[PDB]
Amino acid sequence: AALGVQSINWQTAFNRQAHHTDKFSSQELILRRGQNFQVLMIMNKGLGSNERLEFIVSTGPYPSESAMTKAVFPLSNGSSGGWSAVLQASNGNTLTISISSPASAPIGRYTMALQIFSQGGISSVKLGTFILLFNPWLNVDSVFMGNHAEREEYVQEDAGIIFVGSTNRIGMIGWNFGQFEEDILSICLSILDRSLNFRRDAATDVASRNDPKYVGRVLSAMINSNDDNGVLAGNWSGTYTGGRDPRSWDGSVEILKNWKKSGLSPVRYGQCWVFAGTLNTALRSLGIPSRVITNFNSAHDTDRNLSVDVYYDPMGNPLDKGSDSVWNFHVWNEGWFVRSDLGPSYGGWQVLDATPQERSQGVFQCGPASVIGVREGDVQLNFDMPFIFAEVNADRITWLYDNTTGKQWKNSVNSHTIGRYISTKAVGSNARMDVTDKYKYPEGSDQERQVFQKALGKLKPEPSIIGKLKVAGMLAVGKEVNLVLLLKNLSRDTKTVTVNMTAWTIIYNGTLVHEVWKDSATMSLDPEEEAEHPIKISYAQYERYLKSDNMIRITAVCKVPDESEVVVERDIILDNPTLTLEVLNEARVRKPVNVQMLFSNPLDEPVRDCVLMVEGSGLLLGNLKIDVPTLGPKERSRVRFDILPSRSGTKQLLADFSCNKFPAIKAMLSIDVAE
Ligand SMILES: [Br-]
Ligand SMILES: [Br-]
Ligand SMILES: [Br-]
Ligand SMILES: [Br-]
Ligand SMILES: [Ca+2]
Ligand SMILES: [Cl-]
Ligand SMILES: [Cl-]
Ligand SMILES: [Cl-]
Ligand SMILES: [Cl-]
Repeated sequence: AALGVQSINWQTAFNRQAHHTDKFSSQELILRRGQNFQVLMIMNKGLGSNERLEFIVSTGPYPSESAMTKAVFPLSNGSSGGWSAVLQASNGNTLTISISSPASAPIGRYTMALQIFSQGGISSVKLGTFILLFNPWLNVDSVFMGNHAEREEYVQEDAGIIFVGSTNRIGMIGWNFGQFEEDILSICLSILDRSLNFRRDAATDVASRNDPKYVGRVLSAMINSNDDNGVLAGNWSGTYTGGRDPRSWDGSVEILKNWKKSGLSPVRYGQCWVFAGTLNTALRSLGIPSRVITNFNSAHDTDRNLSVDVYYDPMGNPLDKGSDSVWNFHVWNEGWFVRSDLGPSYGGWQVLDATPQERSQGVFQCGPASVIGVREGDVQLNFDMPFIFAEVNADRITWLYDNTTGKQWKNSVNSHTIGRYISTKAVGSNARMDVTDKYKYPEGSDQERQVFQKALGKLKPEPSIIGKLKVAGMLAVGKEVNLVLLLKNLSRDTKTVTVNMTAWTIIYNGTLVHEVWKDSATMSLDPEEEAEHPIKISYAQYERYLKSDNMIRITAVCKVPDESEVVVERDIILDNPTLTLEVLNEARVRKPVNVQMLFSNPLDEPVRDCVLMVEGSGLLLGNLKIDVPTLGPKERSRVRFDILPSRSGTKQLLADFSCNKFPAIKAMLSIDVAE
């Protein structure tokens, strides 16, 4: 009869391997754009010079030829442009065919069909479906990344490291991107079919999915619950009843899965690193090289003038009016791709921030903004440049405010404090790569103030005493907080110095929680004399209002009879008692390896409602939740559990221990898995 497709061999393993998509847990045919893939078609007969096969690929709810969301191409003897099929061999009934997509094809789920011309007739038949992703390996693809190690880190790595803490002590927390985990790739592709853009106009949305810029920006909006459409609900209040403490999460895996499982209902709760971590997973899964960026002393300039204000009262109390405008640290992402809309000079790292902080075009989205651009004050380019620039270059201005007198007065200005130690995990290790030199020119330099002037212009057309708060003891939850305020007159005389001090528990962003300590004193020092006022806060005094942030704002407003007040400020971090993970034998694939979780309660009282949360791609399947018996005071807890490796190489086991007295204690262990 007429020619017909009897069966088809997609050579999934072969092609996924060549397309660098053989890591995804999915059994589907995952492919990358602008690159060939081979299929074997077993026909019911031989092919004739009179016949003809035409392939039909299409994506989205309105496959359109003129939108690239649909293409029809001839099985040829030579390759053409865009989509194409090439007959490489015809052994009797079976046909070896090479198909290729254009480097600019929309990414997403496609369907394949065949229209056979044979013996004066015509027939069609669906062949199958496949996923087409961005090709960071393809030189002509906007997301191209030439270096092997780099591309392996920013695309193939599913174990991450995010820097947190303060400009006083940079710490890190492990993060499970797990883009290769079950259902993850799929869910992330689902995100694009749930965006405001897609509801507004599905056809145009799908057609724009061939652009990393569009896909980037959309994701920065959909990773957050905001706009009544998104994944993670932010919360910086210190009260997380109804959801989960932002600091307890360990990956993007259970977050994205819960999203789906819950019927697309907001996952609770998240804070900036949670957004960046989850966004990174979505970016990397789709094929956009991405990395997590952490900026210390990050400013949120509510009004474009590259200047944020923070206030205090004469009593040393931090005021709310601007106490969260300068986060101890804020995290975001960077996508790697060219900017055809900006020029050759602005390609490279692009800023993407899914944290609902500033409204953009009426929506809670942010980016992509050229990092090279941000470094040049070319703030008029898209997107959200003014916001991100101030986020790293804004001037910090302190103010004293008297509630009674109503008066308000400027205390000191600082343009070096904001934007410090901008960090990101290093390629191949847990080292800290500092990329400050990428966002701005060295502070205290011509280029600094030049770019800053250029920016502000494009956007907006004698003390006597020295203060210094210092830690004096191992700061830790459960231990008393010992500090010492250092003062010293510099002038030649004996001054009388009044000091108003307070201590508040806060969230890392600056949200004021509650006062846990305060005190006043007066002291007169002789010329060049150095004083030491000890500050002591007991556990009982702060444990009540200390949040998972384990942070306390310490302030000291000092004043001399006829001078200006010297504001001495310092945020501290208390460490959690240690949580340990131990492998008990050599780790090998498909071979069970016993692990131990060890914890010791330092308190005088026991800790209750203990739960152990463990996970790690390649080591475990999903998350492992374990109820831990109440642990008495000064006692130790040993919990054993077996894990079964699935992939070899260096894997990351992450753990979380939570109990009423100690929310979110993290643990991390690199495990080498033998083949
Ligand atoms: Br909203
Ligand atoms: Br909030
Ligand atoms: Br500290
Ligand atoms: Br498992
Ligand atoms: Ca949103
Ligand atoms: Cl290649
Ligand atoms: Cl999947
Ligand atoms: Cl870099
Ligand atoms: Cl690690």
